Amino acid sequence: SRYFIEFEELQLLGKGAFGAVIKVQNKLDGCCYAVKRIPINPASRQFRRIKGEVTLLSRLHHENIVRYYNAWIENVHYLYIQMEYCEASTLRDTIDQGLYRDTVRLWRLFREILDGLAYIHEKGMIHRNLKPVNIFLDSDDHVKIGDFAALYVSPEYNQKVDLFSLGIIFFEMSYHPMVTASERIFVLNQLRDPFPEDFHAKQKSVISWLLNHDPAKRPTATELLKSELLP
Ligand SMILES: Cn1c(Nc2ccc(C(F)(F)F)cc2)nc2cc(Oc3cc(NC(=O)C4CC4)ncn3)ccc21
Repeated sequence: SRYFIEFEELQLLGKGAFGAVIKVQNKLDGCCYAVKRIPINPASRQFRRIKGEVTLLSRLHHENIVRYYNAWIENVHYLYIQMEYCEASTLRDTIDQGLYRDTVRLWRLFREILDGLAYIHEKGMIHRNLKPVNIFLDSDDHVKIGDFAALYVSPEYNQKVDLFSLGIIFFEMSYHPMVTASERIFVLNQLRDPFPEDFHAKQKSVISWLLNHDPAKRPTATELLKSELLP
């Protein structure tokens, strides 16, 4: 319907149970967007659940959160969510391209993830799914948090599970690309406990704080910005 008429599909960005995310181009305004396509039944319990994401995103306005544009339902079957398309890399790709050498950049991008966490936490939300493929960089190199592997998830509920994820993400941002999985799995599992040898005093302090098993002993996003471990 509307989607096949008004847009041209460009690239599949992601595929799962959640449905699909497709990079599209609006034929009229000529811009690129990131559109989430979710299968749906009208007037259902699961419908009212997923529409919740739409009413959430339509009220987020932060420079470090993926902009919302529109949401609609087509033939019964499908819910489409139209969001800004961030042109540059995923944080994932940015990290693997040697982000770790670029410390002034690395601390800006961290502080930008934190500003995005604090905003959505102040609005009552929990992300639940923060990880490097769900963080985006725009054409000015600014962080934008989105959402469409067990190693980003808190052992344990509450908002501080996002700050555990962030601790894993920030370690990866601060360290060299781990090209093999078995290296990733080893180094990351040894941040969960009661750190690799080629490790950065202030980086280390921040991560240890965020990787506390007990969420009560982790900081809030606003706590950490106000902490003097950043500059
Ligand atoms: C509907 N929807 C959501 N939901 C959502 C939920 C919660 C929050 C929270 F922060 F508040 F929790 C934020 C957003 N996230 C989406 C991300 C989407 O994909 C992209 C892709 C790109 N670019 C690239 O992939 C190029 C190739 C590297 N840029 C922006 N968005 C598409 C739809 C999304």
